[PDB]
Amino acid sequence: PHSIRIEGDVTLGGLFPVHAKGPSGVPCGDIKRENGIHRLEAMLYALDQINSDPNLLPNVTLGARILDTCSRDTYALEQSLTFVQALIQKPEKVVGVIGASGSSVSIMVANILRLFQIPQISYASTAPELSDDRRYDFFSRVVPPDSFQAQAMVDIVKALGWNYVSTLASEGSYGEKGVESFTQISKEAGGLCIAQSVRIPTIDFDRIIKQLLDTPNSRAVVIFANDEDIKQILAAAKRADQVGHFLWVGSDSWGSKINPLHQHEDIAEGAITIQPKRATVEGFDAYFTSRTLENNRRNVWFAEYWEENFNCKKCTGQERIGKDSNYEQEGKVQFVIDAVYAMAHALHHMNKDLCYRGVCPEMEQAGGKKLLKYIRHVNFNGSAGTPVMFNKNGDAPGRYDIFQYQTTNTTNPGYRLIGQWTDELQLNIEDMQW
Amino acid sequence: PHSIRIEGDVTLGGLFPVHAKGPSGVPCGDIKRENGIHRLEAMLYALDQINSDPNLLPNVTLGARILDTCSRDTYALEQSLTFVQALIQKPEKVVGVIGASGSSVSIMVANILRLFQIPQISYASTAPELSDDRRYDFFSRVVPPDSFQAQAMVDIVKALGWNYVSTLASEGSYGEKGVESFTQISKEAGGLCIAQSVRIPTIDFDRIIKQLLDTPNSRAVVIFANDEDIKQILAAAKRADQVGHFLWVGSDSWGSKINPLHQHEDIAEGAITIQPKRATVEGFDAYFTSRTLENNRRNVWFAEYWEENFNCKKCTGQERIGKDSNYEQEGKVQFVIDAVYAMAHALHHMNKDLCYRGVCPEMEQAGGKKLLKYIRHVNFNGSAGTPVMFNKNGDAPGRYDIFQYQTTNTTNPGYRLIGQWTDELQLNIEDMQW
Repeated sequence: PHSIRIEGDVTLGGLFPVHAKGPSGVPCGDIKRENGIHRLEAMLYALDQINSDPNLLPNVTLGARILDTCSRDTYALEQSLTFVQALIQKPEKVVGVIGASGSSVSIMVANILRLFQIPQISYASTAPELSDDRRYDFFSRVVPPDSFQAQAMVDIVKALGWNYVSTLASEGSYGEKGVESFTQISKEAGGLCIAQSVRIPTIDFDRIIKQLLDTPNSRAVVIFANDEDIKQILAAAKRADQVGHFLWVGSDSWGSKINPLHQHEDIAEGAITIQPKRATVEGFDAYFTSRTLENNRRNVWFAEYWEENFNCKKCTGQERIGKDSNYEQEGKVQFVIDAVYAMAHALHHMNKDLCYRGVCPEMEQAGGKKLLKYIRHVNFNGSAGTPVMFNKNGDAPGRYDIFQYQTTNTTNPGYRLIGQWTDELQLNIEDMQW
Repeated sequence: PHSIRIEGDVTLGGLFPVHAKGPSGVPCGDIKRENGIHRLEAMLYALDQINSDPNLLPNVTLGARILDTCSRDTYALEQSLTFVQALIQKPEKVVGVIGASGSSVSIMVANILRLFQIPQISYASTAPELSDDRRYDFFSRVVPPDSFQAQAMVDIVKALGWNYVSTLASEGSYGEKGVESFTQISKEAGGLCIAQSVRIPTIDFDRIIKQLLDTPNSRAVVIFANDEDIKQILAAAKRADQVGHFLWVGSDSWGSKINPLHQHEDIAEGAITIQPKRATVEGFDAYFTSRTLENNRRNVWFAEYWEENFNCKKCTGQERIGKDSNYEQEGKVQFVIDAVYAMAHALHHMNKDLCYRGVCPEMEQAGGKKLLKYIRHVNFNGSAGTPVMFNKNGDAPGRYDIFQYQTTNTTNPGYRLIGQWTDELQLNIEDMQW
């Protein structure tokens, strides 16, 4: 068994990073809970609701064929061939694919499905590259791209009277190409000269702050760093005794997260962050925690996950998920589910239009060319009361929540909502405090 | 059974247009002998010789997995998935693919194999589009592209003092894009103004000559027409009483063929044609004719072919291929075989370099990235004593034989060798006669 297979009149493809990118030679690494098991389980949860929804796809049951990305393009590409296993001879009629976490993977997959006119909806890929609806015409993303985020950041930088900014992107996909967007959006706009562009892959981190203070005029540092990388730049900057000198503008990797802010409260004070308009799905919380080994067979990775989540093998007991006093939930679950809904709403819209009782031959063609024309024109309330739609390029419109960290008053300890970015920039300057 | 499968240590992919492009809805049409069965049988013949060759791949047997293109891109694309059937679980280790007749198909296939780093060698696709070694980096062609042919035609047009030419391309792939090359090669060069560009899909043909005589200054007509289309333009022009007015410059579709020249001897007189340096494989002629229904089981389409070649079902008798007094051989067989050799020579070169006794794990990786680097650096005598190689773009260098039809003397009735096009233009003007 190399996958999860739920049977249904129509089947939805799944690609999740269940396993981390293993070392050189070894294809799959350790299991990754929050990013692979959680997001995975979210789809299963989402499909459950759809299949139980009497108002949506009332006579057409949805199936699942979730597969392991293993955080590798080549791996997910060969893994995607099963979403085409029907085209050669119970046969699976894959109708669309819940696109992968990780753009470099997502592109690799958005290449076979493009050829088989299979439409795809990612939940995590934000690389501005994927917005080329010509190179990737069947791809669409339920998260917005980093370009929107960058324009938002340029908008905030522009509105505070900063024409000398600095960038600091974590070496990798998310970091580099996102900071590039900013660069280009800065070039195209007014030209808020970028002093330095530091690319970070704690001795080295102290050199980063040393290289940044090299341009002491560069007040503001635009950050596109991984979760710990922010924490390790801050600690480096506090060590550099640089409290309230730097003007942090953080990407969505930062957001309203207090974890990179522990002990780093003084230096981080007044940092600006853009978190996508997100909310936590209330129903799904009671679900994931419910899952035992005896009941949750569905998840063909759950015994593997169980041995890791609790660190065990002896492991006899199912009530164990109560042990999470060190480990909490996972964000971006709202998106996964929504992508699954974006598919289910499109299919249901395709049904009342072409069908008969249910799943007619007139639609059956596995022509996602018409379904793509439906996924794109899909505009409904999502799993958290946040609208779900796409532009002509297939990226979801970027609606954000600009936050700023404050410490002064006991009426202000934490992230304050400085403004929003629907597409026009909303930013309050009396509510701001550095 | 949907294919031919010969087992071997290493297996070579095959895609042939066994069946014509059926009507709207119906995927496969009738069988096509010369273009589907012949070319198909050539590969089988070619692989036989390689597998029997003690000097080439001496301990590594080559297998075959030939498949029906059915003259359709979508069809051949889904047909190509078997060349990847190994990547999910006797398993077949496909190493390369003998690329399809028909560029629009060839591109569609050069899209999955590109993704699976499977190298491919076409035998018939000449669309100048495929020379983009970036968009098609694993594709290579044992025939030259039409661009070479076009530059040759411009070279001949340039050397005869013609700055006013006309074009006439058959509506389709081969016709249009080839005539476009000429247009561009004319634009880039000296600018031999094109009067009209007639695209032909015998009342209509007489209108073609009517539209062509509209620019009576346009002495020369550059033709990229299908085999009968030339015959139907000539008959149209003779009816138009236009003997020795037009100056035909014919593409490789014309060549040294007397079939479009029956009764049309007077109008066609002096026409210039470019035939690729080709010769007929002596061994293979005695092979194809040998094939009976009882012996030749190998060919999973041969019973279907047999019922068509002789028009029968009653059909009891194997000695029947003697009935060919109306139907002869098939050209371009030299190319197919050569492509198969181009693969076998590359594999053998890859073996002595990486291997052990035979088919080592150190090469086994099905990484055609290194094999592509071998196919490209392959330079040997082909199946007809005509060198086989590739440029950095993967197209075989264009070596041609410029012919001209003559009728005057009984020492000259037929196509005379006016010159050659290795890359520098060779053209004799005393040997020419209109």
